Amino acid sequence: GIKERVLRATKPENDIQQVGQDSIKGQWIGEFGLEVNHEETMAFAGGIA
Amino acid sequence: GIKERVLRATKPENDIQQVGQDSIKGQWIGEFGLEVNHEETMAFAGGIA
Repeated sequence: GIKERVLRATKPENDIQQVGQDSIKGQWIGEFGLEVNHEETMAFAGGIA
Repeated sequence: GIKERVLRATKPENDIQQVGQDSIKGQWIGEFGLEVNHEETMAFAGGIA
């Protein structure tokens, strides 16, 4: 009952520093979300055990 | 007795203008320093001679 919905997969991106700057910049970016079908067949617990 | 220590050699760097600007920009860049070994064998003079 759990699936992952992906709009943009995770990928690297490089050379995103300001123009003329003597630096190196990079990042990872993605866009995606979660779907849960039937919540009555699942449970969550807190406290020891 | 004179030596030059180079960390980054001098080179031209290109494409450093603002994004979308109808112009071309580039610069000379480098990084280094100076080393002197035996200063007793050297002299400097000030005045007319």
